[PDB]
Amino acid sequence: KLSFLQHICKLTGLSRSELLRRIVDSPIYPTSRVLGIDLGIKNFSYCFASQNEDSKVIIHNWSVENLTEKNGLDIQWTEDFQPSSMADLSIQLFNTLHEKFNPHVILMERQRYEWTLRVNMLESMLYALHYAEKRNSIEQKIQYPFLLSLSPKSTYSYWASVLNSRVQMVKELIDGQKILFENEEALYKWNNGEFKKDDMADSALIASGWMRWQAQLKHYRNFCKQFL
Amino acid sequence: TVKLSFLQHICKLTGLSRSGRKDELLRRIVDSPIYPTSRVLGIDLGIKNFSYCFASQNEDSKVIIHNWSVENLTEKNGLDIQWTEDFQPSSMADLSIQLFNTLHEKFNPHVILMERQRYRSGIATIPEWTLRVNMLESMLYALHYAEKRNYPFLLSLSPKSTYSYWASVLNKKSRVQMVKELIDGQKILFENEEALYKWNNGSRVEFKKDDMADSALIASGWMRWQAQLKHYRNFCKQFL
Repeated sequence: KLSFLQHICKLTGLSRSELLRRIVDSPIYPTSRVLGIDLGIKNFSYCFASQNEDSKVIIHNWSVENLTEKNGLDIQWTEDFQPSSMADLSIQLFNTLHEKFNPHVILMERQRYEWTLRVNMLESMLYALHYAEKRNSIEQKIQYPFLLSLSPKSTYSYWASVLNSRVQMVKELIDGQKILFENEEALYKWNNGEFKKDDMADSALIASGWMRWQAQLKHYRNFCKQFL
Repeated sequence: TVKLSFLQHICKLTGLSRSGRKDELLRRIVDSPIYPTSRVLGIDLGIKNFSYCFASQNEDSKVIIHNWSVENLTEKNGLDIQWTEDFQPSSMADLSIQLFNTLHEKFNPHVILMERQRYRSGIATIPEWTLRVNMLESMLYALHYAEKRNYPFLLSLSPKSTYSYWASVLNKKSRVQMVKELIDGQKILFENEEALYKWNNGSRVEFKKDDMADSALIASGWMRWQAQLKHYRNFCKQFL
Protein backbone atom coordinates (compact mmCIF):
# COMPACT_ATOMS: atom_id res chain seq x y z
CA LYS A 1 0.00 0.00 0.00
CA LEU A 2 1.33 3.44 -0.95
CA SER A 3 -0.28 4.98 2.14
CA PHE A 4 1.51 2.46 4.35
CA LEU A 5 4.89 3.32 2.85
CA GLN A 6 4.15 6.99 3.46
CA HIS A 7 3.47 6.30 7.14
CA ILE A 8 6.82 4.51 7.42
CA CYS A 9 8.65 7.51 5.94
CA LYS A 10 6.93 9.81 8.43
CA LEU A 11 8.04 7.50 11.25
CA THR A 12 11.63 7.12 10.06
CA GLY A 13 12.19 10.75 9.13
CA LEU A 14 12.39 9.75 5.47
CA SER A 15 11.11 11.85 2.58
CA ARG A 16 7.53 11.05 1.60
CA SER A 17 8.71 10.70 -2.01
CA GLU A 18 9.51 4.01 -5.09
CA LEU A 19 9.42 4.64 -1.34
CA LEU A 20 10.64 1.05 -0.97
CA ARG A 21 14.03 2.08 -2.34
CA ARG A 22 14.36 5.03 0.04
CA ILE A 23 13.44 2.85 3.03
CA VAL A 24 15.56 -0.18 2.16
CA ASP A 25 18.56 1.90 1.06
CA SER A 26 18.49 4.13 4.15
CA PRO A 27 22.05 3.91 5.61
CA ILE A 28 22.40 1.98 8.88
CA TYR A 29 24.21 4.56 10.99
CA PRO A 30 25.77 3.82 14.40
CA THR A 31 23.46 4.47 17.36
CA SER A 32 26.10 4.84 20.06
CA ARG A 33 28.09 8.01 20.79
CA VAL A 34 25.53 10.17 19.01
CA LEU A 35 26.17 13.90 19.39
CA GLY A 36 23.00 15.88 18.78
CA ILE A 37 23.65 19.59 18.24
CA ASP A 38 21.42 22.67 18.13
CA LEU A 39 23.82 25.32 16.89
CA GLY A 40 24.16 28.68 18.57
CA ILE A 41 26.95 30.95 19.80
CA LYS A 42 25.79 32.20 23.19
CA ASN A 43 23.54 29.17 23.46
CA PHE A 44 25.34 26.21 21.86
CA SER A 45 23.33 23.14 22.82
CA TYR A 46 24.44 19.53 22.54
CA CYS A 47 23.24 16.19 23.81
CA PHE A 48 25.66 13.25 23.74
CA ALA A 49 23.89 9.89 23.88
CA SER A 50 23.82 6.18 23.00
CA GLN A 51 21.01 3.72 22.27
CA ASN A 52 20.89 0.65 24.54
CA GLU A 53 19.53 -2.84 23.82
CA ASP A 54 16.00 -1.92 24.92
CA SER A 55 16.26 0.78 22.27
CA LYS A 56 16.24 3.40 25.02
CA VAL A 57 18.26 6.63 24.83
CA ILE A 58 21.06 6.91 27.37
CA ILE A 59 22.37 10.45 27.83
CA HIS A 60 26.06 10.75 28.72
CA ASN A 61 26.43 14.56 28.54
CA TRP A 62 23.89 17.30 27.96
CA SER A 63 24.45 21.04 28.25
CA VAL A 64 23.94 24.55 26.90
CA GLU A 65 27.03 26.72 26.64
CA ASN A 66 27.72 30.40 26.00
CA LEU A 67 30.87 30.29 23.87
CA THR A 68 31.48 33.99 24.58
CA GLU A 69 32.22 33.44 28.29
CA LYS A 70 33.78 30.73 30.44
CA ASN A 71 32.08 27.44 29.59
CA GLY A 72 32.06 23.69 30.16
CA LEU A 73 33.66 23.21 26.74
CA ASP A 74 36.67 25.34 27.72
CA ILE A 75 36.54 27.33 24.55
CA GLN A 76 38.24 30.69 25.06
CA TRP A 77 36.87 33.08 22.46
CA THR A 78 36.27 36.83 22.37
CA GLU A 79 32.96 37.73 20.76
CA ASP A 80 33.91 38.93 17.28
CA PHE A 81 32.01 37.91 14.16
CA GLN A 82 34.68 38.68 11.58
CA PRO A 83 35.53 35.63 9.38
CA SER A 84 39.03 35.11 10.81
CA SER A 85 37.63 35.31 14.34
CA MET A 86 34.79 32.89 13.53
CA ALA A 87 37.19 30.41 11.95
CA ASP A 88 39.09 30.36 15.24
CA LEU A 89 35.89 29.58 17.12
CA SER A 90 34.97 26.89 14.57
CA ILE A 91 38.33 25.16 14.86
CA GLN A 92 38.23 25.27 18.65
CA LEU A 93 34.68 23.91 18.71
CA PHE A 94 35.34 21.26 16.06
CA ASN A 95 38.49 20.04 17.85
CA THR A 96 36.90 20.16 21.31
CA LEU A 97 33.81 18.19 20.31
CA HIS A 98 35.90 15.36 18.84
CA GLU A 99 38.50 15.42 21.59
CA LYS A 100 35.86 15.47 24.30
CA PHE A 101 33.26 13.09 22.85
CA ASN A 102 34.87 10.97 20.09
CA PRO A 103 31.42 10.74 18.45
CA HIS A 104 30.40 8.11 15.91
CA VAL A 105 27.66 10.40 14.61
CA ILE A 106 27.11 14.17 14.70
CA LEU A 107 23.60 15.52 14.12
CA MET A 108 22.85 19.10 13.18
CA GLU A 109 19.72 20.91 11.95
CA ARG A 110 20.18 23.18 8.91
CA GLN A 111 18.39 26.17 10.51
CA ARG A 112 16.34 28.77 8.62
CA TYR A 113 15.97 32.52 8.06
CA GLU A 114 21.83 39.11 11.87
CA TRP A 115 22.01 36.28 14.41
CA THR A 116 21.10 33.79 11.70
CA LEU A 117 24.01 34.85 9.50
CA ARG A 118 26.42 34.47 12.40
CA VAL A 119 25.23 30.97 13.24
CA ASN A 120 25.19 30.04 9.54
CA MET A 121 28.86 31.03 9.39
CA LEU A 122 29.73 28.74 12.30
CA GLU A 123 27.66 25.99 10.66
CA SER A 124 29.34 26.37 7.27
CA MET A 125 32.82 26.26 8.81
CA LEU A 126 32.03 23.14 10.84
CA TYR A 127 30.81 21.47 7.63
CA ALA A 128 33.97 22.42 5.74
CA LEU A 129 36.25 21.16 8.51
CA HIS A 130 34.27 17.94 8.73
CA TYR A 131 34.17 17.18 5.01
CA ALA A 132 37.88 17.83 4.59
CA GLU A 133 38.47 15.05 7.14
CA LYS A 134 35.79 12.77 5.72
CA ARG A 135 37.38 12.92 2.27
CA ASN A 136 40.75 12.05 3.78
CA SER A 137 39.20 9.17 5.73
CA ILE A 138 37.51 7.80 2.60
CA GLU A 139 40.72 7.77 0.57
CA GLN A 140 42.49 6.08 3.49
CA LYS A 141 39.76 3.50 4.14
CA ILE A 142 39.41 4.77 7.72
CA GLN A 143 36.07 4.97 9.50
CA TYR A 144 35.31 8.58 10.37
CA PRO A 145 32.31 10.04 12.25
CA PHE A 146 29.21 10.93 10.24
CA LEU A 147 27.88 14.48 10.15
CA LEU A 148 24.20 14.33 9.26
CA SER A 149 22.44 17.52 8.22
CA LEU A 150 18.78 17.34 9.26
CA SER A 151 15.91 19.43 7.85
CA PRO A 152 14.77 22.42 9.97
CA LYS A 153 12.80 21.37 13.06
CA SER A 154 12.41 17.88 11.59
CA THR A 155 12.87 16.04 14.90
CA TYR A 156 10.62 18.53 16.67
CA SER A 157 7.70 18.11 14.30
CA TYR A 158 8.29 14.36 14.45
CA TRP A 159 7.96 14.20 18.23
CA ALA A 160 5.02 16.60 18.21
CA SER A 161 3.19 14.09 16.01
CA VAL A 162 4.00 10.97 18.03
CA LEU A 163 3.16 12.65 21.34
CA ASN A 164 0.57 15.14 20.08
CA SER A 165 5.68 22.05 24.45
CA ARG A 166 9.26 20.92 23.78
CA VAL A 167 10.11 20.83 27.48
CA GLN A 168 6.90 18.86 28.02
CA MET A 169 7.78 16.25 25.39
CA VAL A 170 11.25 15.78 26.86
CA LYS A 171 9.88 15.42 30.38
CA GLU A 172 7.36 12.92 29.02
CA LEU A 173 10.11 10.89 27.37
CA ILE A 174 12.02 11.05 30.63
CA ASP A 175 9.09 9.93 32.79
CA GLY A 176 8.13 7.45 30.09
CA GLN A 177 11.58 5.97 30.66
CA LYS A 178 12.41 6.40 26.98
CA ILE A 179 15.40 8.52 28.05
CA LEU A 180 17.75 7.47 30.86
CA PHE A 181 20.81 9.11 32.41
CA GLU A 182 24.26 7.65 32.93
CA ASN A 183 25.30 10.61 35.07
CA GLU A 184 23.24 12.59 37.58
CA GLU A 185 24.88 15.85 36.49
CA ALA A 186 22.90 16.01 33.23
CA LEU A 187 19.57 15.19 34.88
CA TYR A 188 20.15 17.80 37.60
CA LYS A 189 20.85 20.62 35.15
CA TRP A 190 17.61 19.72 33.38
CA ASN A 191 15.68 19.91 36.65
CA ASN A 192 17.42 23.03 37.98
CA GLY A 193 20.57 24.46 36.40
CA GLU A 194 21.20 30.89 33.83
CA PHE A 195 20.23 29.34 30.49
CA LYS A 196 16.94 28.66 28.70
CA LYS A 197 15.56 25.20 29.44
CA ASP A 198 14.17 25.32 25.90
CA ASP A 199 17.60 25.37 24.29
CA MET A 200 18.47 22.29 26.32
CA ALA A 201 15.30 20.50 25.24
CA ASP A 202 16.19 21.10 21.58
CA SER A 203 19.40 19.04 21.54
CA ALA A 204 17.75 16.17 23.44
CA LEU A 205 14.85 16.12 20.97
CA ILE A 206 17.28 16.06 18.04
CA ALA A 207 19.27 13.11 19.39
CA SER A 208 16.29 11.12 20.69
CA GLY A 209 14.27 11.79 17.57
CA TRP A 210 16.95 10.75 15.10
CA MET A 211 17.69 7.65 17.17
CA ARG A 212 13.98 6.83 17.00
CA TRP A 213 14.15 6.95 13.21
CA GLN A 214 17.02 4.45 13.20
CA ALA A 215 15.11 2.20 15.59
CA GLN A 216 12.00 2.37 13.43
CA LEU A 217 13.99 1.73 10.25
CA LYS A 218 15.04 -1.59 11.78
CA HIS A 219 11.34 -2.49 11.89
CA TYR A 220 10.63 -1.83 8.21
CA ARG A 221 13.96 -2.03 6.38
CA ASN A 222 13.93 -5.84 6.14
CA PHE A 223 10.14 -5.96 5.94
CA CYS A 224 10.12 -3.71 2.88
CA LYS A 225 12.91 -5.67 1.16
CA GLN A 226 10.45 -8.43 0.32
CA PHE A 227 8.35 -6.04 -1.78
CA LEU A 228 11.10 -5.46 -4.35
CA THR B 1 48.71 71.21 11.91
CA VAL B 2 47.86 67.52 11.74
CA LYS B 3 44.25 68.21 10.78
CA LEU B 4 41.78 65.37 11.28
CA SER B 5 40.59 65.67 7.69
CA PHE B 6 44.10 64.99 6.36
CA LEU B 7 44.44 61.84 8.45
CA GLN B 8 41.08 60.62 7.15
CA HIS B 9 42.38 61.22 3.63
CA ILE B 10 45.46 59.10 4.34
CA CYS B 11 43.20 56.34 5.67
CA LYS B 12 41.24 56.37 2.43
CA LEU B 13 44.47 56.23 0.43
CA THR B 14 45.62 53.19 2.41
CA GLY B 15 42.32 51.33 2.62
CA LEU B 16 42.07 51.91 6.36
CA SER B 17 39.10 52.87 8.53
CA ARG B 18 38.45 56.62 8.62
CA SER B 19 36.57 56.44 11.94
CA GLY B 20 38.08 57.44 15.26
CA ARG B 21 39.93 60.27 16.99
CA LYS B 22 42.88 62.31 15.71
CA ASP B 23 45.18 60.00 17.68
CA GLU B 24 43.40 56.77 16.77
CA LEU B 25 43.92 57.28 13.04
CA LEU B 26 47.61 58.00 13.61
CA ARG B 27 48.06 54.74 15.52
CA ARG B 28 46.03 52.82 12.94
CA ILE B 29 48.27 54.03 10.12
CA VAL B 30 51.56 53.58 11.98
CA ASP B 31 50.49 50.18 13.31
CA SER B 32 49.01 48.89 10.05
CA PRO B 33 50.53 45.42 9.45
CA ILE B 34 53.16 44.99 6.74
CA TYR B 35 52.16 42.47 4.09
CA PRO B 36 53.98 41.21 0.97
CA THR B 37 53.02 42.75 -2.38
CA SER B 38 54.16 39.87 -4.58
CA ARG B 39 51.94 36.96 -5.62
CA VAL B 40 48.79 38.75 -4.50
CA LEU B 41 45.60 36.83 -5.29
CA GLY B 42 42.53 39.05 -5.36
CA ILE B 43 39.23 37.17 -5.24
CA ASP B 44 35.69 38.37 -5.92
CA LEU B 45 33.42 35.79 -4.29
CA GLY B 46 30.65 34.49 -6.50
CA ILE B 47 29.60 31.11 -7.86
CA LYS B 48 28.48 31.77 -11.42
CA ASN B 49 30.81 34.76 -11.69
CA PHE B 50 33.79 33.90 -9.50
CA SER B 51 36.50 36.40 -10.39
CA TYR B 52 40.18 36.54 -9.48
CA CYS B 53 43.27 38.59 -10.31
CA PHE B 54 46.75 37.30 -9.46
CA ALA B 55 49.38 40.04 -9.49
CA SER B 56 52.68 41.36 -8.09
CA GLN B 57 54.01 44.84 -7.38
CA ASN B 58 56.85 45.95 -9.66
CA GLU B 59 60.08 47.66 -8.61
CA ASP B 60 58.65 50.69 -10.40
CA SER B 61 55.69 50.35 -8.02
CA LYS B 62 53.68 49.17 -11.02
CA VAL B 63 51.12 46.40 -10.76
CA ILE B 64 51.93 43.35 -12.87
CA ILE B 65 49.08 40.97 -13.66
CA HIS B 66 50.01 37.29 -13.99
CA ASN B 67 46.57 35.70 -14.26
CA TRP B 68 43.14 37.24 -14.54
CA SER B 69 39.73 35.71 -15.14
CA VAL B 70 36.03 35.33 -14.30
CA GLU B 71 34.58 31.84 -14.08
CA ASN B 72 31.20 30.15 -13.75
CA LEU B 73 31.81 27.31 -11.29
CA THR B 74 28.58 25.66 -12.50
CA GLU B 75 29.82 25.02 -16.05
CA LYS B 76 33.12 24.16 -17.70
CA ASN B 77 35.67 26.72 -16.54
CA GLY B 78 39.36 27.58 -16.64
CA LEU B 79 39.86 26.47 -13.04
CA ASP B 80 39.07 22.90 -14.07
CA ILE B 81 36.40 22.58 -11.39
CA GLN B 82 33.76 19.91 -11.93
CA TRP B 83 30.85 20.75 -9.66
CA THR B 84 27.12 20.18 -10.02
CA GLU B 85 24.96 23.08 -8.85
CA ASP B 86 23.70 22.19 -5.37
CA PHE B 87 23.69 24.62 -2.47
CA GLN B 88 23.43 21.93 0.20
CA PRO B 89 26.03 22.34 3.02
CA SER B 90 27.76 19.14 1.89
CA SER B 91 27.82 20.22 -1.76
CA MET B 92 29.29 23.62 -0.93
CA ALA B 93 32.07 22.08 1.16
CA ASP B 94 32.93 20.06 -1.93
CA LEU B 95 33.11 23.21 -4.05
CA SER B 96 35.04 25.11 -1.38
CA ILE B 97 37.61 22.32 -1.10
CA GLN B 98 38.25 22.12 -4.85
CA LEU B 99 38.36 25.90 -5.18
CA PHE B 100 40.72 26.05 -2.20
CA ASN B 101 43.12 23.42 -3.55
CA THR B 102 42.93 24.63 -7.13
CA LEU B 103 43.83 28.20 -6.19
CA HIS B 104 46.77 27.13 -3.97
CA GLU B 105 48.24 24.66 -6.46
CA LYS B 106 47.80 26.96 -9.44
CA PHE B 107 48.93 30.25 -7.91
CA ASN B 108 50.64 29.43 -4.61
CA PRO B 109 49.89 32.96 -3.27
CA HIS B 110 51.69 34.93 -0.59
CA VAL B 111 48.51 36.91 0.00
CA ILE B 112 44.85 36.26 -0.69
CA LEU B 113 42.39 39.15 -0.77
CA MET B 114 38.74 38.26 -0.39
CA GLU B 115 35.75 40.44 -1.15
CA ARG B 116 32.18 39.54 -2.09
CA GLN B 117 31.27 40.12 -5.71
CA ARG B 118 28.85 42.98 -6.35
CA TYR B 119 25.26 41.72 -6.22
CA ARG B 120 23.26 41.77 -9.47
CA SER B 121 19.50 41.13 -9.46
CA GLY B 122 19.89 39.03 -12.60
CA ILE B 123 22.16 36.44 -10.97
CA ALA B 124 19.90 35.38 -8.11
CA THR B 125 17.54 36.46 -5.36
CA ILE B 126 18.85 38.30 -2.32
CA PRO B 127 18.28 35.33 0.06
CA GLU B 128 19.93 32.81 -2.26
CA TRP B 129 22.90 35.01 -3.14
CA THR B 130 23.46 36.00 0.48
CA LEU B 131 23.49 32.36 1.59
CA ARG B 132 25.67 31.11 -1.27
CA VAL B 133 28.40 33.74 -0.93
CA ASN B 134 28.37 33.75 2.87
CA MET B 135 28.79 29.98 2.84
CA LEU B 136 31.61 30.03 0.28
CA GLU B 137 33.48 32.73 2.17
CA SER B 138 32.99 30.96 5.51
CA MET B 139 34.21 27.59 4.25
CA LEU B 140 37.26 29.04 2.48
CA TYR B 141 38.22 30.78 5.73
CA ALA B 142 37.81 27.61 7.77
CA LEU B 143 39.93 25.64 5.31
CA HIS B 144 42.61 28.33 5.32
CA TYR B 145 42.95 28.60 9.09
CA ALA B 146 42.70 24.84 9.53
CA GLU B 147 45.53 24.35 7.04
CA LYS B 148 47.47 27.16 8.72
CA ARG B 149 47.61 25.40 12.14
CA ASN B 150 49.00 22.26 10.30
CA TYR B 151 51.87 30.81 5.59
CA PRO B 152 49.79 32.75 3.01
CA PHE B 153 47.91 35.74 4.40
CA LEU B 154 44.13 35.83 4.04
CA LEU B 155 42.45 39.22 4.18
CA SER B 156 38.85 40.34 3.81
CA LEU B 157 38.42 43.80 2.36
CA SER B 158 35.37 46.01 2.32
CA PRO B 159 34.08 46.86 -1.16
CA LYS B 160 33.62 50.41 0.14
CA SER B 161 37.35 50.86 0.75
CA THR B 162 38.17 49.52 -2.72
CA TYR B 163 35.63 51.66 -4.59
CA SER B 164 35.98 54.71 -2.36
CA TYR B 165 39.70 54.55 -3.00
CA TRP B 166 39.50 54.47 -6.79
CA ALA B 167 36.73 57.07 -6.97
CA SER B 168 38.82 59.73 -5.24
CA VAL B 169 42.02 58.77 -7.06
CA LEU B 170 40.52 58.63 -10.56
CA ASN B 171 37.59 61.08 -10.46
CA LYS B 172 31.13 58.86 -12.46
CA LYS B 173 33.79 56.54 -13.91
CA SER B 174 32.70 52.91 -14.28
CA ARG B 175 34.97 50.12 -13.00
CA VAL B 176 35.73 49.06 -16.58
CA GLN B 177 36.74 52.62 -17.48
CA MET B 178 38.92 52.95 -14.39
CA VAL B 179 40.86 49.79 -15.28
CA LYS B 180 41.07 50.77 -18.94
CA GLU B 181 42.61 54.04 -17.79
CA LEU B 182 45.02 52.25 -15.47
CA ILE B 183 46.13 50.01 -18.34
CA ASP B 184 46.40 52.79 -20.93
CA GLY B 185 48.28 54.79 -18.31
CA GLN B 186 50.71 51.90 -17.84
CA LYS B 187 49.83 51.74 -14.12
CA ILE B 188 48.90 48.10 -14.68
CA LEU B 189 51.07 45.92 -16.93
CA PHE B 190 50.77 42.29 -17.95
CA GLU B 191 53.36 39.54 -17.56
CA ASN B 192 51.77 37.42 -20.29
CA GLU B 193 49.62 38.14 -23.33
CA GLU B 194 46.89 35.67 -22.30
CA ALA B 195 45.47 37.84 -19.52
CA LEU B 196 45.79 40.99 -21.63
CA TYR B 197 44.03 39.05 -24.39
CA LYS B 198 41.02 38.08 -22.26
CA TRP B 199 40.49 41.72 -21.33
CA ASN B 200 40.75 43.14 -24.85
CA ASN B 201 38.80 40.37 -26.57
CA GLY B 202 36.39 39.27 -23.87
CA SER B 203 33.81 42.06 -24.08
CA ARG B 204 30.89 39.88 -25.10
CA VAL B 205 28.89 37.81 -22.62
CA GLU B 206 27.26 39.01 -19.40
CA PHE B 207 29.37 41.59 -17.55
CA LYS B 208 32.61 39.67 -18.15
CA LYS B 209 34.71 42.85 -18.35
CA ASP B 210 32.88 44.31 -15.35
CA ASP B 211 33.57 41.26 -13.21
CA MET B 212 37.24 41.11 -14.27
CA ALA B 213 37.66 44.82 -13.66
CA ASP B 214 36.25 44.30 -10.18
CA SER B 215 38.92 41.80 -9.10
CA ALA B 216 41.64 43.84 -10.82
CA LEU B 217 40.62 46.93 -8.82
CA ILE B 218 40.68 44.88 -5.63
CA ALA B 219 44.23 43.57 -6.12
CA SER B 220 45.75 46.73 -7.59
CA GLY B 221 43.90 48.86 -5.06
CA TRP B 222 45.25 46.88 -2.12
CA MET B 223 48.79 46.77 -3.49
CA ARG B 224 48.81 50.54 -3.84
CA TRP B 225 47.60 50.92 -0.26
CA GLN B 226 50.57 48.91 0.94
CA ALA B 227 52.86 51.10 -1.16
CA GLN B 228 51.38 54.28 0.27
CA LEU B 229 51.73 52.80 3.75
CA LYS B 230 55.46 52.30 3.25
CA HIS B 231 55.51 56.09 2.94
CA TYR B 232 52.88 57.15 5.48
CA ARG B 233 53.86 54.94 8.43
CA ASN B 234 57.09 56.80 9.17
CA PHE B 235 55.49 60.09 8.19
CA CYS B 236 52.70 59.71 10.77
CA LYS B 237 55.11 58.78 13.56
CA GLN B 238 56.08 62.47 13.49
CA PHE B 239 52.96 63.23 15.47
CA LEU B 240 53.87 60.70 18.17
